[PDB]
Amino acid sequence: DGTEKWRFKTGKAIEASPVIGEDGTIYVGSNDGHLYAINPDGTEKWRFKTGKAIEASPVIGEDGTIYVGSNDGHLYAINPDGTEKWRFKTGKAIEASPVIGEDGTIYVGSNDGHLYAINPDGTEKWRFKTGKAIEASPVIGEDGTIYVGSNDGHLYAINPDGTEKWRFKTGKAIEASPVIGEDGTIYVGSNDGHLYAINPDGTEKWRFKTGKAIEASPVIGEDGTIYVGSNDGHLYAINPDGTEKWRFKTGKAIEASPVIGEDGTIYVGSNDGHLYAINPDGTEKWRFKTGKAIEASPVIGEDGTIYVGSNDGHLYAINPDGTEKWRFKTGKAIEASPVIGEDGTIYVGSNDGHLYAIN
Repeated sequence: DGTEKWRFKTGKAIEASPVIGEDGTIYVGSNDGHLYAINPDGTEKWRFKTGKAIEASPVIGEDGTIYVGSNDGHLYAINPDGTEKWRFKTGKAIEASPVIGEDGTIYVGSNDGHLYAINPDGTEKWRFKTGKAIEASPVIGEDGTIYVGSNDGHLYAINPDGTEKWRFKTGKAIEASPVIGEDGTIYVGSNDGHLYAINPDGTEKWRFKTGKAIEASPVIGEDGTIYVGSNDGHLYAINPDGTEKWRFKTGKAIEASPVIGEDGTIYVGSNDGHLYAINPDGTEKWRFKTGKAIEASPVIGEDGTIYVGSNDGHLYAINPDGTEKWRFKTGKAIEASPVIGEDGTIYVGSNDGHLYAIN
């Protein structure tokens, strides 16, 4: 209903979305360097200290282990009771969340340029060198291939044994994770402005040009359309053959991935401050104005409500017809997408340092 259930103070901005465990514990990292475990009633279950800001969401393993990277260069494995299971050193900040494979191997990139594969027990299975920082999470395909983009401009396909399957060159840094279609095509945007479709064997299927960097991952619709925002301000809908189905203009860069509602409507925030709802045919269904850039993807609740945070400090709940359900004020920009619990509580961190639980 938009009323505050509780808030929880950390010392510094919360940059990434919280994550909810099976028992309802809410886990969130802070720029104060700690991983917090918060009980559903808003009291601290425990905290865990790292040396520098935690930039990305924690990830929970099937056994309840919570993994989190830090700007201090380590990947931490934390037991459900908040004690350290192990910590794994890389040379530089770990910017993105790790991902866990079917055999338990934990993969994560570092600003030291390497993709690390870490065994469940914390020993190194292998590392794979790229030239420059790895800014986004790796993605595991159906045969266990690990795909990761690098600031060296290449998308790498790594075999489970750590050997290179292939690498695909783009001209500029790849900032977001790739996305694999049902037929195995790998889609990835680049700061060179193009969306690339890469065949399973590493050859280019096609490329689609936008004017400016593509900051966020593409999203594939049920009929195979590939949607991607660009810093040129447009949302593009690309057919599986690489031709443009349509483009939709916003005034400013689109920094986050779009999301598709149950009826096919495509929702995207823009740095022009609006949340746009776009019909499958490319026409505007409506737009909703916030005061400042919307930096993260909208989230759709079970009843169709669209939630979005803004740099104006508010969390907005928007009805499917584009009218405001409510808004909720925090003191500073909300950088990451909110997360909805099973009872409908909406959780979101703010640059004011607090994690908010909103009814």
